[PDB]
Amino acid sequence: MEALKIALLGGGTVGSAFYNLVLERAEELSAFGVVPRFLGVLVRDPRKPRAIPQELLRAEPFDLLEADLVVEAMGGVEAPLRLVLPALEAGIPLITANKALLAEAWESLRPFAEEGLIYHEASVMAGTPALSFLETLRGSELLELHGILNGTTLYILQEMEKGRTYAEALLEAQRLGYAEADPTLDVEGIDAAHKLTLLARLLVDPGFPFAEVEAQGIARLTPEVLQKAEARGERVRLVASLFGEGGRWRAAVAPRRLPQDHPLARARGNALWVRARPLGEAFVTGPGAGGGATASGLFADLLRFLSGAPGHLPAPRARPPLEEGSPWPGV
Amino acid sequence: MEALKIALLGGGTVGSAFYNLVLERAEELSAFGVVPRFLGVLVRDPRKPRAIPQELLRAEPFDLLEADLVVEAMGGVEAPLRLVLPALEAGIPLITANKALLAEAWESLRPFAEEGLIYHEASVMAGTPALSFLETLRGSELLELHGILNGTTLYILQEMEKGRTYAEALLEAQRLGYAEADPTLDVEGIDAAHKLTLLARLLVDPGFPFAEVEAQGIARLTPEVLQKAEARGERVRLVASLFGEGGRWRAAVAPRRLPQDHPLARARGNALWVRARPLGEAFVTGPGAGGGATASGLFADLLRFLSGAPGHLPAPRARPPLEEGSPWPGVE
Amino acid sequence: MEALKIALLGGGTVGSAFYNLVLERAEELSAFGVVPRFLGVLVRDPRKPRAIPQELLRAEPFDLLEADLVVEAMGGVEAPLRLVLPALEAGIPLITANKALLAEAWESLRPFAEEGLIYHEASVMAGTPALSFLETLRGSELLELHGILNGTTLYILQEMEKGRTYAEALLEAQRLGYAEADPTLDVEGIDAAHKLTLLARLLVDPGFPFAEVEAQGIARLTPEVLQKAEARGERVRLVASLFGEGGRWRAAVAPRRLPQDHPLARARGNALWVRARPLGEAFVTGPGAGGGATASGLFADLLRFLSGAPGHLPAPRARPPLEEGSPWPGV
Amino acid sequence: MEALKIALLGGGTVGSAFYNLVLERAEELSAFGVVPRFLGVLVRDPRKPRAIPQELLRAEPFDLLEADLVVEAMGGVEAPLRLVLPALEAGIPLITANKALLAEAWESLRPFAEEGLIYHEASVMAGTPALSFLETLRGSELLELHGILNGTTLYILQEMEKGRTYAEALLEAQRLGYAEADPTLDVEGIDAAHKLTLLARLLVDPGFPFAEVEAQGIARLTPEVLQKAEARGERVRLVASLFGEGGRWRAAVAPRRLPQDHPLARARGNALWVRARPLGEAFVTGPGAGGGATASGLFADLLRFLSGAPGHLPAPRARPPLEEGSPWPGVE
Ligand code: NA
Ligand code: NA
Ligand code: NA
Ligand code: NA
Repeated sequence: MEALKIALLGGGTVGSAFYNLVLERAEELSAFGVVPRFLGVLVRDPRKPRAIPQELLRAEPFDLLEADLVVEAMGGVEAPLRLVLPALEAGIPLITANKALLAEAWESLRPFAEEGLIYHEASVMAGTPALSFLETLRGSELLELHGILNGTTLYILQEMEKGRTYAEALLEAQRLGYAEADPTLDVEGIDAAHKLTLLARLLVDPGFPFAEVEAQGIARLTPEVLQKAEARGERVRLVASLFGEGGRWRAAVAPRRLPQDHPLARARGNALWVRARPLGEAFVTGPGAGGGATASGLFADLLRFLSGAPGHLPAPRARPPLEEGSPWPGV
Repeated sequence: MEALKIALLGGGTVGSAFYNLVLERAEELSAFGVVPRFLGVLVRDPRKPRAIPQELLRAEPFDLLEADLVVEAMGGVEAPLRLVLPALEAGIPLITANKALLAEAWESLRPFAEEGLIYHEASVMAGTPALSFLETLRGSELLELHGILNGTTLYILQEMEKGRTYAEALLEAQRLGYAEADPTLDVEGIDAAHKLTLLARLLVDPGFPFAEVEAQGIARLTPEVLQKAEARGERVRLVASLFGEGGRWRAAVAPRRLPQDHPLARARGNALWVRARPLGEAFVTGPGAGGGATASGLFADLLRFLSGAPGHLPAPRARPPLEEGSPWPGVE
Repeated sequence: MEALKIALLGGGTVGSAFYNLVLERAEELSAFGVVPRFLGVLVRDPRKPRAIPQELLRAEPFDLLEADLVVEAMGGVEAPLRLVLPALEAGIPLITANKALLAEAWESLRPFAEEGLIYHEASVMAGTPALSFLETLRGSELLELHGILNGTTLYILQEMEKGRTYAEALLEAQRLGYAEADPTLDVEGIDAAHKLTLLARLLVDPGFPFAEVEAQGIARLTPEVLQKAEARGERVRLVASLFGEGGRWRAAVAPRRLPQDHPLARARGNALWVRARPLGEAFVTGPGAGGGATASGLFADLLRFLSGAPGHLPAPRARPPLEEGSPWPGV
Repeated sequence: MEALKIALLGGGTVGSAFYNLVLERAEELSAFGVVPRFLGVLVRDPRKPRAIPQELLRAEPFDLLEADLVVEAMGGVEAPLRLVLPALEAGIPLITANKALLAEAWESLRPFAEEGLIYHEASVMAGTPALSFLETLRGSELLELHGILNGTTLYILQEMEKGRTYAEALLEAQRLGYAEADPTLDVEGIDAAHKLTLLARLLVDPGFPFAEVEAQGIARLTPEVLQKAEARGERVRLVASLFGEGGRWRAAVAPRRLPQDHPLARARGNALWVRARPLGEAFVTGPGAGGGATASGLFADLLRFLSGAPGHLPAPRARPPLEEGSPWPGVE
């Protein structure tokens, strides 16, 4: 039996659910040979009501070099980056839910990802299998990938289908915890674009640049646009696509018209659909946002680490696209 | 005495500061023959402790068309846009602090700005005069404009000079209320870009596109870079610049090496510096973030309206730069 | 028109309701010739969610000597005392809801009360008239005073009559905001004793010592004890009494058996009953706890001050009891 | 493996620390062949953010009689008393931190303490050994006992020495979690009195009455009184004393002038100092407030129970003091 000393960065909805999940499942962890010992939880305001015991909270950065593991679910990019890098340079692994971080600081983070120090299942579709789904898909070669990767924009579209306005639906999405007070990253497709980047790096190109993704959000959509789609036997969804074009991989996020019985259109939750050679057509669905769903992913990654398995590796080298085969209707 | 009927969108840090500031100032408002009456306050979570009466809280959108004013202090672009448009279409003015809305939804909002229906002093440098400052600078032709527009990135650089790390300073900037939980828009220069666009539109080109601003944040900066600048007699700041290059106006946001005695380097707060002909060199400084600071600007605009003055107009035409210019050196 | 600069001490339920009430009624205050300007609000944790704008909060003591008025609704005795004394010595008035303070620090506070610098209607029966009720009763001489002065213990007794247990009722009282997490002062009769002391000082003896009050709380009471009272045509209430005995004033708090149709037994809320010569029998009832009820009292006192009227003065000299006349059944 | 069924009363700072500490230590508990299972957690407000699962929260009292243990960390006396009595009557042990309950409801609780059913290490100096410390000191006859028992009043004096005012220090003591919103019980010496009573009952008189302790708080103290003590080579502390006078044990709480080199004056935390015959002079120090510190004591008691040991017993008889003693000088 050994102690697993954990530094948690972020005590929001994600960080709180992960804290409580770790302790609630400490009986599982002992089967893996450890007892969880949180060193501290970096938070913005330590005197705010929060579902973590108050004495464990830290308003200021603390030394991570004594941790066995860093778990991060902070907002943003540069501050978490600067906090995690000294831990990663010391060979301490990182489990993170921070898709922005990984999408936007990859020049700094790739060498540690290549060494198996970064676990980030929770950074795409929360605790729904997504990174692991693509790790198994690596048996095949990708022909086309389409996902519905953001929870907020799925929620808003579903509600606008029912005749709720954008604003009404957004307010609801904010109360359910899918969206922040400023939902810009969600509703402009940028969160889908960060997640799409990460999918690309795992499966097809370990250098894929976030800046190459072409992203458009849901701003042109209204209940009318959606009802008319429905009349045409279609549903409109914000889709994240990865496909070959003129010999290179291209990534796009945009509203797309789907057949109404397509797996993407029907899905229970966020979804990832792929067509690959020789496997064929495969699909995964589940919750893509929320504290408990995200914490599940972080905890799956902690078990992965405890079992002796390395983190999520980028593709070992860029793969060649097979189909230039390049799909679509936009709205 | 008559009611001045206000619909308020947003009951957070700004919207609550504004609401309580309006109540404080009810005696001042009676000097225009009005009493402030709120039709409703749009908020996300009606359960949260809030210095606004529970009975005025609205968790869902409410009809705006009886208002005399809509005041908006929500986050993001599209939802505020869709909420305000029917009021603007009805000829109801909008008072807003939402620099992103204005920068990014200008195709929709420009016509109403042209009719005097949009008041937005608080969208740049909060209640520090910035838009009014340029309104007065219209008396000259612009040579160049350089501003330190974002509160969070000023604060973080100020702290890093003193030896603090980025993350320490950020966290404090967040506790102070300059930066949100996700401060990406601040620290990547995007907030300064949004503000820069609005200054360009007021002064020199009423169609100036947000997408044309070149923006880069503070992510390459550290206490050691700032300390080496200091030993060279410089200060590094994130600067928003508007200047002529090749006969076209160029807008950029980037870290710049300033002479340490420059007004911009010595700024008490956020700052806007402007050389124009024939005036010369003028400068304004003051707080550029914060609940009260922002509410001061919103309320300045309410008084502007009540006094009979229209909102902030775009430049009446675009025109080319009078002279070729250049910002300070960037950071190597 | 002038500015009224206010320092508020305490931003709890009382301090928050008083802040918001002052601004909501600023149109009234302008009729009194002022505009309210809060200097700052002393709070324990300034980053806690609170119904006061965050920038006005102060985690540390601030200079009061620039205020026109101090309003205090802090817990406890010695800290508020030390905070208010320099303001009182500078001739700045105090409006307070803090019955403990006044009951327990009267050696320090009496000289300022005698000068009309302390307003404390809200310290007894919240914004229900109580101090003002006794100021008018001063036309007569007191024969006997009986009050039901604590909200929590009234609430618990009322609920236990209906068959709710003590603990159940207390938990409820805590959610309604009558009682704190540790309700000891309420349920031991000590809060009634502080309030009774203050009533005594106003009407009968400006030196009345808090330490002379004989207090017993509600610990012997159960739903059974109460149901049996009801069977005897009685109600049991915790009563605060002031009466003459052997030539002196005596004050007691204790459970007492009341006739069920007595005004004290029926009262809508907390209550004060008096029999005085020559007026006769008079009575006042209303809410005795809660943020809005307390804020009402503080604001009544602010209007009192703004109108030019002094604070609540102690009796000018101890009065002689007329009846030694000394009542009771205990339980 | 079997369930150790726990009913927890209180989900605040202590009860939440305790709950999470138990979950942390589930591996340690398996070494006794048990897994911790909570029947319910009694809390005031089930809506508040809390590190305990929502489904275990109980806003109303719940049946305790299936528990193997009741752990209590509520405030006040009567309501906890009425909640725990039926469990004690059923032979279910109580683990508690509630010094007021024990001090003030002893007529009801003494019989159960005599049967080994009450564990209360955390009721004095939190998880710092205090009750176990006296259990071992039973090997001698008590000469005198002097303790610095309250965390808030130690903290405030420590700060006032350094020049802080009372109110500044208090507010920080409250933010640190030593003192509640109303800190009257701490600062008036009543909490130290409650603790002193319990030490007396364990050591010298199982019926010792709380009402016989003479208590006086820190209200006469200021930075200037403490600074004058320091210039005389002294430190002023609030001390809880048990000592013989006139053949009877006397219990007092008051400010005392200590020699600055005395163990009590130099205490790292709250402290308990004891001269006894034939042992000599013994001393224990450690944190005497705080969520984690308190939970450590509660959990120590859980382990004591699980290991087969009974709770803290009162002294088996009363007896008179062996010698006539005296505390330090009070503060002039
Ligand atoms: Na996932
Ligand atoms: Na401005
Ligand atoms: Na009253
Ligand atoms: Na202890």
